Amino acid sequence: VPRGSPWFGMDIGGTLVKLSYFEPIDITAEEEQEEVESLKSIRKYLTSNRDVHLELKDLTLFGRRGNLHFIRFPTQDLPTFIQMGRDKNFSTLQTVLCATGGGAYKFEKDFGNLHLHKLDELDCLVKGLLYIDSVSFNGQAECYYFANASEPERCQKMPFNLDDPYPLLVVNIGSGVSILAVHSKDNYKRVTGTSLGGGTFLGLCSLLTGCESFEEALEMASKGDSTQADKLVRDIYGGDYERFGLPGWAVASSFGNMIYKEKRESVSKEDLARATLVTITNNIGSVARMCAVNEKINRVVFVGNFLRVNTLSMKLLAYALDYWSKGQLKALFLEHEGYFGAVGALLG
Amino acid sequence: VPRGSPWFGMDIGGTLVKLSYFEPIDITAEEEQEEVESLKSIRKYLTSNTGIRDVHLELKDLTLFGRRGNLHFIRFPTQDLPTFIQMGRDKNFSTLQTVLCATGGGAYKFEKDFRTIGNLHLHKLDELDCLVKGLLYIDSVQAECYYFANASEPERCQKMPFNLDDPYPLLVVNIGSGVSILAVHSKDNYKRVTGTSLGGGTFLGLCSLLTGCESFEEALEMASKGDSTQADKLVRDIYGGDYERFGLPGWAVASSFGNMIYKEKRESVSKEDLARATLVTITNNIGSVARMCAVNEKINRVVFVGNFLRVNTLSMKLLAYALDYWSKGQLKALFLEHEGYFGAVGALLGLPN
Repeated sequence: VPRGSPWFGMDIGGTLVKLSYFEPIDITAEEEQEEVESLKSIRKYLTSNRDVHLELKDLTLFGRRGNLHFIRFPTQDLPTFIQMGRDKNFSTLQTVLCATGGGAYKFEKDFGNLHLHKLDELDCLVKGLLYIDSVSFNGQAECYYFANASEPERCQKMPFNLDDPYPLLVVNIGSGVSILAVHSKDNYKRVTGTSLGGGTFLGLCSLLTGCESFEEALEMASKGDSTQADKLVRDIYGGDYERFGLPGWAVASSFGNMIYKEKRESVSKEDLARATLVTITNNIGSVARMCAVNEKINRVVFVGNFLRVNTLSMKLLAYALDYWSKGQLKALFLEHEGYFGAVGALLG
Repeated sequence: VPRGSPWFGMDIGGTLVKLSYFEPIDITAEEEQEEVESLKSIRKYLTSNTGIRDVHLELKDLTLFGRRGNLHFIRFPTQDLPTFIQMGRDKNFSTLQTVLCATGGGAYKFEKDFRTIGNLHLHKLDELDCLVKGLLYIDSVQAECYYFANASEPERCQKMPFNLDDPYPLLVVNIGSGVSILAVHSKDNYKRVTGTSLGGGTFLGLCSLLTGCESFEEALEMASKGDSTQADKLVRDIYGGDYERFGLPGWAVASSFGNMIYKEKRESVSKEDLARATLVTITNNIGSVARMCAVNEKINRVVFVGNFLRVNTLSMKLLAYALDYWSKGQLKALFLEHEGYFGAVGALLGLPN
């Protein structure tokens, strides 16, 4: 049972803070009632620029019934959150501030007197992810996948039952990629990873197209055709590679056609961006598949800041895993992605 | 045993032809003695503009199909291929009387071109099948196989002979524009287990877009002079040192080209640095795929071949480093001296019998 109150957990990023807080519903003390009213006021102010729809209602946490809320706000407003806490007499924002995230340390610097208790991102991620999945999404599906993944322009989002997720392979895609094998609530480890993640995508896009943000890079990619920069098996064999059954549409060499000056001249920014995304997603799908095989795990879930913009990346990842596993593995995703670190921090 | 004589095999590429031919040592017939003198004249003509390098590749006094002889290796422009065919015919080679069993991406265009000036059936052989047959034969007959000692330090690692007498099982990583990984269990039992599209063509393609270079040789030259850490984001850039919790050295790459998301970094990064980053990204990834395939296939002998390894020792050393890293010192990357001629040798072994 957490000492002070109210109960919340935060994931301080370089730009945004992800905060999860618990709203108790069985209240008998006037002081707790206004504590709940203060939290609502705080939420409304901080979010004054979907998350509301992620609210988990009437769940039992630490023996008490309540609603779990999720909000995100600029790290620029974190000092305000802290002061609101002290002004509204929150004992949890008194002692020391617990939190995860990369902007955590940076923040404690800019910030008066305050002692930060830094928690590990991957540890918080795992704990929170497992917890949310255990309490379900208000009885509905917290986990989903894309049926007919082999057809990205036609696949459909469908729920997936992850009752007993164990064992589980968690592929975390941020600037880079960490892959965790989760055997139980307390048994898991980072089995491997790849340096070809979201940072490589944006990094290469910025140099090849001049884009200025992750949002812009993805937008270009959605409009491009990767097969204009990539050399396909068909470009080599004039169709499928019969001998080893490689289909003609399979990518033979990423950016392979960019070795010809002429091809480089006509290739569009949007094409290079989509080719960059396809190279990254197909490679991640391969690493995940081989790791799943080696770990003997058949449930692969993808999380990370890289999946927070468009569903395009998720669909290409589904397409990739389906391809490398010859349809045996399905790429899984979670509705509360982005808030697991926060939830993990709250549990701790 | 092959039907015709003399025995040779060719790998026909877009611009050059790789040819391997057998020079028998125990001759009793005058006609064969003449075939041997004819081969030497043909070699001299075709190689008169790598020439000295190929000559040094000659394998002396080995045994092929029961006979003692020398295996020769030459390369010559595909433009002179018709002359080679005519020379053989004029010199009475029976191996060129009706069918030619060759491999190589340019084999078909040759069938098209030559069809208009001669009667010779082309029987196309698969590159990968030739690669494996040749590789297994050359390894069977100094040190043909080598690795780099102290591979964890590319700047000081040293090329050392590696005895590969027990070839099976064997994981063959073929790196061309793309990557094919073959698991070889015995002389006639192997299969393509997987691959990656991030190969040689990816390095050249990206390099040409990022640095403006016009060739593989230039791209690799730029890469040799650059520092990838100027473009890549290391684990230290994020944690200000090592990532204790999960034991990730501060020098490990966290995100390839990950520092290029900042204008400040893009302003100061050099073309040489971007080229090296491109090479590092590709070699580290291939090392990872290979190691995972090795573990899953339960094979601890990983050989790297392919045209991507012909213009530089830098790529070989980087792959050795990558495989050493991913296997935490348990696997050593292997290479072969006759690398570029396996396809041609495989074709020779595939002569009609």
